[PDB]
Amino acid sequence: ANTPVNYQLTRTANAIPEIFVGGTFAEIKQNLIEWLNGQNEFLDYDFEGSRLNVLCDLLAYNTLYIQQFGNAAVYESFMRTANLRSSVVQAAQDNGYLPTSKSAAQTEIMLTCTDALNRNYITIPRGTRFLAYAKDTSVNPYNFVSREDVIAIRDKNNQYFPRLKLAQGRIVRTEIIYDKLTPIIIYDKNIDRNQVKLYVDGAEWINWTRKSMVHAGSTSTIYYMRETIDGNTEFYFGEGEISVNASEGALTANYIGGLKPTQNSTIVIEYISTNGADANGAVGFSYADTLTNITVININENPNDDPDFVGADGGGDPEDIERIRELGTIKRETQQRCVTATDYDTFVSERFGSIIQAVQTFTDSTKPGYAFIAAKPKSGLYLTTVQREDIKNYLKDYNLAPITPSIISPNYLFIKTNLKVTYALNKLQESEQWLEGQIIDKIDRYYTEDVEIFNSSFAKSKMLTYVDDADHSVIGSSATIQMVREVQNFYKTPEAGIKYNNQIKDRSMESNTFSFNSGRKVVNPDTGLEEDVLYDVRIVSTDRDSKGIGKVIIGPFASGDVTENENIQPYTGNDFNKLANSDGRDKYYVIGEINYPADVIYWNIAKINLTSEKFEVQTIELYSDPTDDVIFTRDGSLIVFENDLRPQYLTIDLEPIS
Amino acid sequence: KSAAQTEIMLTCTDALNRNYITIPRGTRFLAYAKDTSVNPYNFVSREDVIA
Repeated sequence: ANTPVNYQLTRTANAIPEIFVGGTFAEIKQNLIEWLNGQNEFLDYDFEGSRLNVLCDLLAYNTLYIQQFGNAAVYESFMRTANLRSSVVQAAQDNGYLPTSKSAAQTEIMLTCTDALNRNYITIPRGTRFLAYAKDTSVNPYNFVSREDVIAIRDKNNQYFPRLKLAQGRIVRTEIIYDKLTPIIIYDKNIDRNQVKLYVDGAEWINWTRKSMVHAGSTSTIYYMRETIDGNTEFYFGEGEISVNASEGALTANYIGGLKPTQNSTIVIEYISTNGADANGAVGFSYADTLTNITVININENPNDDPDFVGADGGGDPEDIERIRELGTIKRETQQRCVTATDYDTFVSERFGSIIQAVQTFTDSTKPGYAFIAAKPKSGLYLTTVQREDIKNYLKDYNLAPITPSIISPNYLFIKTNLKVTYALNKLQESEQWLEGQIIDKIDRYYTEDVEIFNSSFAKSKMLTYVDDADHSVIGSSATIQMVREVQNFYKTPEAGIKYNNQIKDRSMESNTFSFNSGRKVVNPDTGLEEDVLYDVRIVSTDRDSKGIGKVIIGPFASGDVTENENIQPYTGNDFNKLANSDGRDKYYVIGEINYPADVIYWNIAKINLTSEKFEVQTIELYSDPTDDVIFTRDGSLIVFENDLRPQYLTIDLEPIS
Repeated sequence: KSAAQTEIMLTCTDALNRNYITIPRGTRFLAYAKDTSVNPYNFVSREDVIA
């Protein structure tokens, strides 16, 4: 049982050559005090004689003074032992992967605008800026600028919408005369290397490195980045044989490194510094820069709706040492082109790393040719379809040819909770309400501290610890969870059904109430025709049955709603839970069945023959209460904290106490 | 000399309609001495109180 051993594994989890380890001074002396002892020159001198002792005592002080220099450098010297972050990037940058500066809040708009000139084609030139208030705050909009040129066909009726996508900040372009001996610094903070583009005289060069990088451009066009230890970015390009080497495709051969400069190739670069990570979820937009003859009659948010979405994107801290540290090793491991699934993990982690807290690369053995991806928008659970499309194509750049990237947000276990938390009034002068605003931070803290990381077993209580930890003037804290999944088809279970991975109490399997259109007719004075009647139902589990099974009981039905079949009967069992309706309609059918041990849950509404369309809503939320304390996750099913988008899943009651 | 001391209850509507306002320690009130309104005698909230 557990782990038997033969002298197994190696050297803890990770190398500590540990001659380097800083020890306690006294011990350091204690070691060294021995050192001077046994020294052939004198075996006589007693060190515990306080006279020599303090003298030797001093040697250690310097020796300790000097050691942490010698030791820390090693931690520094070796990535993943590097304690300095600007260290970490260096080896990472060296490994062929860099962390980036905060990455502009980005979005798309379509806007319908009439040109006053009625020309066939207007362009939106790159660099028109728009304003967006951050969510719920109009005090200031966040400026953001047209990413690139875009033109639009004038539709007939003369009004036509262009569409374009938007990153946040201001276009900031600077020309520089290049010179042989000189650094090329941008001292700009809020810079992000991903929105950095430049022009040598004329044509654009790309840092090969995550811009294009496979095109006929022959690599003569190129340059690099680097991070000044200061925190500002300096430019770099390869000098001399800037292409691979020698003669290559040219018949004349000789040597070209470019950028002599003398004055040649005056370098003009163009970039956006940004306020980002603060701008996420900026919904209200403005058209903040006018053009000749173009007038936006409407700017309408979010083409191709998710439908659940927020304003902009992006931003970023930028920096985290933990996600960055090991990571580049995989990029150090992998080549540029992404090959391995985790190579697709780490590669995706490069670009939209600030978009994605966690990305799950996997194959679905069913569909080959598709790279199946489960990622965290980290602002939310759902990358807007353009993002999905966006990184996809960009990702798709690095990939095996027949392979296709396929990104889907996996299903998400939802933890539906009412919280009961007590505090002493007197104990806190601070505004009660804001306390709730406090805890509501510290709740996701645990998540971000834990749950999204591994998507392992989830501890309710352990979560409640930190929210307990919040005010310390909180007297007590309580909560109750309802494990919640969302369903895409009310009508038919997914083939495999649905499983909780987690034991639930019998009969504690619930669902959402929802109306149902019933063909029967309603008329009321002044109402007139009134279509027909519709009432609501919900999905009900019957009791546990022997062999841990249950049959899915449909919501209550009025008489004549469902054509009665000799096969299908009103379940009309004693047990099954029932909502209380004004109808008193007692017709209940089995639409399907479950078993509690397997946690697997199936039904089909084809069973009851009831028409899909006589239901109004396509998706229903799923309610259940796991009998077990902690929540287990397996695959693609992860508990997560999104309160803002889905507050009804998170509720907190506040108990004032004197 | 030991400050003239009293208690008040006062009914006050919060414009904000928050559940609990405090009266922070140190809000000052005026009281005319008996029969003389020429000057009130300032006096101050002794301590915080919430309602």
